[PDB]
Amino acid sequence: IYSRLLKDRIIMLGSAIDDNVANSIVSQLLFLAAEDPEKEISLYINSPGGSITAGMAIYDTMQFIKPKVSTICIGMAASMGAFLLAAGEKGKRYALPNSEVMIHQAAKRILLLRDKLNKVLAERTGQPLEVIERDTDRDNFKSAEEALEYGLIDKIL
Amino acid sequence: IYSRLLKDRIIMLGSAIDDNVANSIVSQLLFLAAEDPEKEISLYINSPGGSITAGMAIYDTMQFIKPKVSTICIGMAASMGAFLLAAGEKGKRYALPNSEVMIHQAAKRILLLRDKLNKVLAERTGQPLEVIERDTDRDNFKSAEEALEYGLIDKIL
Amino acid sequence: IYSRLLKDRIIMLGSAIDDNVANSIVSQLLFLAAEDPEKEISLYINSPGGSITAGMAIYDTMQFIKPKVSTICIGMAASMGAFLLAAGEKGKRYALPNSEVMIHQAAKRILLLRDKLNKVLAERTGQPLEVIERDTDRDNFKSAEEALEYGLIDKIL
Amino acid sequence: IYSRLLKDRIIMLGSAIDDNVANSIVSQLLFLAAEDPEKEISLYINSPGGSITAGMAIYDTMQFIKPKVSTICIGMAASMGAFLLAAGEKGKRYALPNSEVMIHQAAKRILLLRDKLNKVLAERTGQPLEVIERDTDRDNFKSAEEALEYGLIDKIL
Amino acid sequence: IYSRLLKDRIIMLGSAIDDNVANSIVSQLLFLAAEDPEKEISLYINSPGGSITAGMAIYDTMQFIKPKVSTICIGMAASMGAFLLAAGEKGKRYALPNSEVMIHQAAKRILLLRDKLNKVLAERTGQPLEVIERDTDRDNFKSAEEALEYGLIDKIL
Amino acid sequence: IYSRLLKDRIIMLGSAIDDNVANSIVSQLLFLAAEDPEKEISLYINSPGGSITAGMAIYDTMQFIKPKVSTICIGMAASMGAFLLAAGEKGKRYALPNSEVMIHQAAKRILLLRDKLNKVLAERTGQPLEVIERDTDRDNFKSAEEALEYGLIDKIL
Amino acid sequence: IYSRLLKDRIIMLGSAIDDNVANSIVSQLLFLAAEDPEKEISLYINSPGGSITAGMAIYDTMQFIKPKVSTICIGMAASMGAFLLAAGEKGKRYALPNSEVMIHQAAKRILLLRDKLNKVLAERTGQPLEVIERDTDRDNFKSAEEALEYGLIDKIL
Amino acid sequence: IYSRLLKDRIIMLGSAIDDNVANSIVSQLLFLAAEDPEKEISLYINSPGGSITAGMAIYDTMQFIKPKVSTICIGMAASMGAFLLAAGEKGKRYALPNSEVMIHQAAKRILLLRDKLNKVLAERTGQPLEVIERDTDRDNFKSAEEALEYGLIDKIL
Amino acid sequence: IYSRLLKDRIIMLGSAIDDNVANSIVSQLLFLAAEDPEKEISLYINSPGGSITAGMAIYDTMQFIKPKVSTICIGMAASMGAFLLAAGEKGKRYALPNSEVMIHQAAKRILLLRDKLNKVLAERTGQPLEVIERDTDRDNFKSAEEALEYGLIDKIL
Amino acid sequence: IYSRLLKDRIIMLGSAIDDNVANSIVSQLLFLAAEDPEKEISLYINSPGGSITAGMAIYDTMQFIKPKVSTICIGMAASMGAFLLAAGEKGKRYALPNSEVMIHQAAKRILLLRDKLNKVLAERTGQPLEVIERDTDRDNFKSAEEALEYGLIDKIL
Amino acid sequence: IYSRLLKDRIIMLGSAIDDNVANSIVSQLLFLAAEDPEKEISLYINSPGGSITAGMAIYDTMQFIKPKVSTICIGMAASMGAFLLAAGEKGKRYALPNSEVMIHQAAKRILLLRDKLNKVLAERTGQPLEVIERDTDRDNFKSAEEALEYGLIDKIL
Amino acid sequence: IYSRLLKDRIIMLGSAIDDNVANSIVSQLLFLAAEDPEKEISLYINSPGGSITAGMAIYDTMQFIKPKVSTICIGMAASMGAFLLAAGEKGKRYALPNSEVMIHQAAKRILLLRDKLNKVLAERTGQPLEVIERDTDRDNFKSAEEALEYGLIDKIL
Amino acid sequence: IYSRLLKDRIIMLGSAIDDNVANSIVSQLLFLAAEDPEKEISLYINSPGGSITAGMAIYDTMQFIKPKVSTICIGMAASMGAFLLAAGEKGKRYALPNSEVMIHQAAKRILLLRDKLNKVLAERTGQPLEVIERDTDRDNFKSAEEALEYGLIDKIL
Repeated sequence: IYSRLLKDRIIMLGSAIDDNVANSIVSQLLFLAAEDPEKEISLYINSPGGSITAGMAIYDTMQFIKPKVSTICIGMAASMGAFLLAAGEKGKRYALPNSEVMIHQAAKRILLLRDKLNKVLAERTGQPLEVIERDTDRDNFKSAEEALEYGLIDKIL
Repeated sequence: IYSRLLKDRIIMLGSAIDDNVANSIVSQLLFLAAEDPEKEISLYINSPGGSITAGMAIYDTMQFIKPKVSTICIGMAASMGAFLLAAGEKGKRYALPNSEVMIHQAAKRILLLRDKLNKVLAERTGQPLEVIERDTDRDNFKSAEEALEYGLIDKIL
Repeated sequence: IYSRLLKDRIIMLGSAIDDNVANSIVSQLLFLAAEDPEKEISLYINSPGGSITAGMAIYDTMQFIKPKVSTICIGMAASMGAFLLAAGEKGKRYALPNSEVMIHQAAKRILLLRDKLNKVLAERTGQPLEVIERDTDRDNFKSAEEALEYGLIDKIL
Repeated sequence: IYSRLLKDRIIMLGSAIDDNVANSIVSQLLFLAAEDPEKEISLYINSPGGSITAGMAIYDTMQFIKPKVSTICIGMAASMGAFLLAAGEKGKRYALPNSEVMIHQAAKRILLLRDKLNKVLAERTGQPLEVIERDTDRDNFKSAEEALEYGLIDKIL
Repeated sequence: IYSRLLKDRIIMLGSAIDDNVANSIVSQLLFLAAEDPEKEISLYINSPGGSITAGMAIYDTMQFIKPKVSTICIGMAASMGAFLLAAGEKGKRYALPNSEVMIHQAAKRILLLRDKLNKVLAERTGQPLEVIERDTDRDNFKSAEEALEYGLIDKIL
Repeated sequence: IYSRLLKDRIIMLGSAIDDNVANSIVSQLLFLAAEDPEKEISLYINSPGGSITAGMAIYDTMQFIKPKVSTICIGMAASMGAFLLAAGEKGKRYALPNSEVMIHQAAKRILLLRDKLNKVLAERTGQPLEVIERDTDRDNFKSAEEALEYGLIDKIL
Repeated sequence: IYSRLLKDRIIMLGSAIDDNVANSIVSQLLFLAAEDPEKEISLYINSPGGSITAGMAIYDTMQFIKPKVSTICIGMAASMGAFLLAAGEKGKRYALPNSEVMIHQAAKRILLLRDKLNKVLAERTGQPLEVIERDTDRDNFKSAEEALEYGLIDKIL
Repeated sequence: IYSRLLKDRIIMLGSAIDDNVANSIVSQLLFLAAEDPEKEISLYINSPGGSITAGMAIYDTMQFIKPKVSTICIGMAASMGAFLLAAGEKGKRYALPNSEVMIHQAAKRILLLRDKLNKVLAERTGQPLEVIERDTDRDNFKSAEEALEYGLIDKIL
Repeated sequence: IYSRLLKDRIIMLGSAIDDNVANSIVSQLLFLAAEDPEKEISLYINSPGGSITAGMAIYDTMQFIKPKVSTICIGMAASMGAFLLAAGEKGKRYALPNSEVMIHQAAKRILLLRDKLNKVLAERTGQPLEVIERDTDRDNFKSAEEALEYGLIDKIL
Repeated sequence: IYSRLLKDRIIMLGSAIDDNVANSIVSQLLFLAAEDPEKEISLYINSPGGSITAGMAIYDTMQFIKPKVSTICIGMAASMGAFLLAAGEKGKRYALPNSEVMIHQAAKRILLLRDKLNKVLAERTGQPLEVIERDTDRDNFKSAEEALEYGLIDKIL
Repeated sequence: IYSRLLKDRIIMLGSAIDDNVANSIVSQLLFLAAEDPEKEISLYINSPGGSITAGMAIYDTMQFIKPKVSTICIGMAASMGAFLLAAGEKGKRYALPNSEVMIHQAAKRILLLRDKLNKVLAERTGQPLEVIERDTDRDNFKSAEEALEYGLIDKIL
Repeated sequence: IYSRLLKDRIIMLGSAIDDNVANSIVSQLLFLAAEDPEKEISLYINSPGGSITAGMAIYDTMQFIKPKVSTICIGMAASMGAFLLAAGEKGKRYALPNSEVMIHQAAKRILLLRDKLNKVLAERTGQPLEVIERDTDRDNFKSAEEALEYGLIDKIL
Repeated sequence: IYSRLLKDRIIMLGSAIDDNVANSIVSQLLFLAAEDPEKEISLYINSPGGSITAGMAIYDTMQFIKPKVSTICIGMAASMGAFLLAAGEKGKRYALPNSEVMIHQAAKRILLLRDKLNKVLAERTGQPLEVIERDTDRDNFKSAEEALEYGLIDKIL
């Protein structure tokens, strides 16, 4: 069934996040580039969470091709999918009016990531780092509407 | 087998309810959505129950799209499928004269939904609200006819 | 070894009775429905028995699909699986001269079906109920001819 | 393999005898029926034995159809395929000169088949029932030629 | 891989000898036989041994049909499996100059075969019973050349 | 996917390194030779590490052919994949601005390879030797930029 | 993969050596053979070792056909692959400049092969048999260049 | 646990009845048989079912021993073992006021035995045998006092 | 510790209630009567759930035996342990100031049993009847404090 | 449990007959060898079956020793151990009034032993020979006094 | 070894906290009650995590018995053990200069209990309340040193 | 039992060949030769077969020591082990009138040792050498009486 | 032997370092702590590796108690554990003239620890900090001899 989806340039991502699946999406993204350079694309999500290493693995590639990328959320969305959520163009990041989002987290390597990560997410919104930190270690489930003020999303339908 | 089913425009849902199967239905709903808009679909059920997180993971979708969705019950319809039953169009919610139907049922959020749920059926059914909580916390298996008076459904053959 | 069955439409029902198969049969019955309004089907049987839920689950379906149904028995005809047997049309029921057919058997519910069940099967012939509760609680293997007198069958080759 | 095996109207029966395989042959025997009613077919055997129930399940079915059935034996055939061997048309039961076909073999009905069964083999040739019960209770491996005097077999090669 | 193997009318017999494989060979031999008789066949072998009940399940078959059969050996030609080597036509049984061959080896009937069996293989060559039991009960590996004096072989490249 | 991407002259290498996968890459590398050998190709990477033996197995193969090979890194690159990274042509190899590498690790046979392996990597980057072995045994996760002055990689976007 | 691969006269041999693969390969030799006895075949190798029973199983075949055979090694090559390495025509046995080999490694029959084997390997190259024998239980891993003195091979690119 | 349990002449029988335990239950009886003919013994029950052949292994054993036996019941007296409830003396067979009890069930011997057993109550309980057969074929449970009117039980508590 | 436990005349019961464990319990009680049937006994709990049929295995023993019993609760008591919490000497049933407690739950038998319980607790508590079912059929956890004013418990600590 | 049995000079044999258990029983037999060869023993049985080779492992053993032996049967006497029923003396072989007993069963020796046994029982029963094989080859169950006519049993109870 | 510990009044608690283990502790605890009022058992810890519902079960017991208790920590103290650490006397709660203690975590009940914990530690620490509730949900491993000033620990070594 | 087996110098060896019986022996040979190397030690057998290299672990051990040894057989003197039958004092090797004893079977070693044993039994029996070569390579059973005439056995019973 | 190992104050530590084993070793130290604070103790090692977090669970304890400790090494002294080599008295650290010793290796805190150890050994050995650091971070397996002068050990044997 996943195949027949792909015939009009749509993807799904809901199970979990490892390295094995990570190789699939990148490959999926790469096939879709070499058939046309400009046919718009979307992305649908319903995630539990994930590791840290692949979060850049996808963001770098998404920032790489000829065409653009849109994003959509569904219900639950974790720390990782959140970063993926605010990754397409600014006014193509829709959601649903029942959805939750959260934010949450071989040594000297990683400390570059948690800082590099915040640099992105605190620059697409304008919100400064002081807002980020105390709201990044904790766990408080925002909603659809209040997230818009936070600067993750443009216009719920 | 299923390849021929979808050429007619029909879905099945009868095993149980997790995130895994929940990930599947959405895609099928999304498949036909891009094939045609003038293709009001049906939906059959034989459910034991389910979780809560996917409950408001479908009604979110079913409300949006250009087509409309009828739905039908068979045998035993549980808490979750019930919320799905009285969820499509006003006058396209049929059932059968042998059909058991009943109605019943991180921490800082789940307590919000079952007030959001009960905020639904009081509108669809017209019924008041406190009548729900004495009926929803209890267990009283109803049937075709006597469940009609609540206003879950609209017709039978 | 199923494709050329459904052309020259025929079904088989041979292993046992659970919810899993219960969802399969209904679909095949639904396959023929939207394929033709007239394709009088048959149904061959070899059962050990089953549960109570799927039993009336099917009999309702057989009547919603007014395109007519024929039924045939083989060897051993079990409990509720055999209740299907007389449930088809009155003059399109048949069996074989080597065959047995045996009849016997979440609380307030089930006590109704064993009344609703006998309510049906005693109306096909005109037998009382108390004649049934002598026969249904007990166990006595009958055969082709001696079971005809109870009034299950209409003819035989 | 079993496809082109079957496109020339031929079957195998080699492993053992359960209900699972029993449900399979009946279907094949029914496959060929609706393709042609006069394409008189054959059947090969290499059996260890089996249960009691399906023995009748096949013999009645052979008798139900219009076309004719030929049978052949190979090596071993215990007292469940042997019944099948002497069940096709009289002038079409062949065998081989290296073959051992010797035969030896809820409650209220099991005793009946062993009488109904002996009714056949004796009525097939004309042997009495004591000679039947004398050598049936026991086991003594007869062969190709000496089997012929019983009346099982007509030809050989 | 099989689809092209059986094309050109060639087979292989490579692992071991049970009842399961025994049904596979006969079926193949029959499948070829249902096409053109004049499609002269061959056969290749490499075996560790086998049982006896299937040893005289094939020579029966190989000897009836109109098409002639050629046989070739590889490596270790062990018991029974070797008995087929001499069982083809007299002027085609080739072999290889590296290949060994060993010819060693209910309780009223199995004893008959070891007499039936020796009678064949001695009549094939004209090598009396003295040579048989002297060499059959024992274990002595023979090569290409020295095997030829027994008359197993007829030629070689 | 694999048939779908490989038709576009692309490869992937994501999991880990054994002998079995080593046999697959060569096979892919050889399938793609004969089909238009003027097609320059690529190779994408995401590696945890691996053994030593295949490391040469690919590098020697890469030179045997007529076509040419470009290479790209993603995120994490291990010791061997790094050797692969500096395997292709000069200004036809790239990386990403969020990635890193790492370079560290039947007796005599192993020992020679550490030299020959080190031999190549020093005669590609205009670097001396003690610069290498000193940084080899240790472990220091470098970046995009500082790698470029280390003569591994260039021409990044 | 192997389908569109195997068209162009190529095989692989990567994992290890048992009896099961031994039968699989000979088939591949035979499929290309009767399909086209003109196709100049080739062969590639990578092995840890093997048994002895299958070494002669192939070399007898490799010569038996009409066409020719070329052989190539990569990296590692074991005792059995080595004998196979010197199986093709004198001027079509190449290798790679990073590769090695080794030459090393019921009763009455197995012993003959160790002597039969050495007789081959000397007459193909010319060296006396004792010097050949003398390093045939001594493990001492050789390279590309120093192998050429033995006459194992004839040319590297 | 039971090192002290057998001391005091006490038993428990709580799980089921198969071949394993039946042999074990025996060994408990006659370890005590040697010690005294006067030291009385008790016996407690809680069964969910029971076999048939093993049932006539114990009532046999329970007679022709020196010591005297008493019995006490609990909960759900399933079948067969129950027969054991009526196995001691007319005034040593107690029960409890929440205890229910039911009574239910080669060919030449099995059909013989469940008739022999009825003749055993041609000695004990509800005299009019023809009415012993009236009940055991039926499925309807009983209570303590509702069962006293037969004579299964003699001193309640 | 467990042999030391029973010598202290103390029990623990904290995992679950099935058929297996229930037989272990009944033994322990009477075993304390084995040494002395005049000795005050304790009984502690911490249960997550409970069965139903096994519940009417224990209540009688607690009333059958000679000695007196006291009961104490911990943490979470499901449906059944509450019945046991109110089962002992009146002024000998205690609890802790954290012990949440709740009370919750063939066809001709089961529906009879859960009327015997409603028939009871009004006698032990001293409360009405249909106010029992008014709360027994729902789910609402009652604390320690609000349980005292009910009547379940009478000396807290 | 069993070390106390052996200190009672008593055995049990109730499961089956294979290689494993027979090695145990001889040792149980032989434990008393080191003890006094006085102090006669007993032997109890309940077998569903039995092998043949192990049967002639025990019969001899009973005669080699000095002690005298008696035997007692229970329920069913499958075969081979059964024979052991008639192994002691003509006047120490008791039974019970429900104990059904039946009789039943390399080439060069397996034939030889079922002949050796038939040579025996006529010495123990006193009956002829060719009536033994006439009756042992069939299958038919005989009760106690049905065997007392023969001599298998000598003092019933 | 643990069987010897209880004699030298000491516990270890080092793996985890689930249902099974908790019942050991209570049992391990109260056995030592009567043996001395001034037992003042030690209690050692090294846990990686902790549950929530089982935690309260211990606190009541620890603050129930007549004996006193002292507690000592080792390294990694997860969420719950911290509560359990402070559970003791004001001056008998020691630690080590190497350790790291952290603080971390039915909706009508589960959410309700962490209220009760936050209600407590301000009594043991003397610190305020709502400063707990903001610093408890975050994650910052505090040392031995900086954890003294709160009041968790009362002496060091 | 198993020490009490060792008690009064007795062994059993009845399953198969394993590497662990010398361990069971050297206590005896050392503790008894310390006590008295002349007492009645014994050894019993019942084997289906054995290996060849393990056999030359024991025959030496039975002669390195001072004490004397006797040997007794049961039935299957399978192979190798048997050698052990004739491996004790020449007048202490008994047997039974029921036993089907038989005798049967790197490279530089294994071909040496089956010759070594052939060099022995002529010393223990008294027969020639090359008659052994022809009588062990074959396979024919010999009884007790047929074996005494050789010299394997010296006092029957 | 293991209780006897604990006797005369001896330990072994030879498999690995994980969570389970660390707790035993602690308890082993603690049982010995109670008997005397002065009876010295030994400690032996042979480790293949070692964790990090578990390592800072022991060094404290070995410094905590009153008794002294002396330590001895064997062969492969891996990472972490070894730290324990130099974790006793200044002059009771022996070794063997055959052994090879190595010294090797949340993010906010783990980075504290592998620096915290580097804080130590300049104190335990006496060598400056940076030297310790670089040597510790490479792989350089030192001997007994050359590892003495670093100061890890001060006597050999």
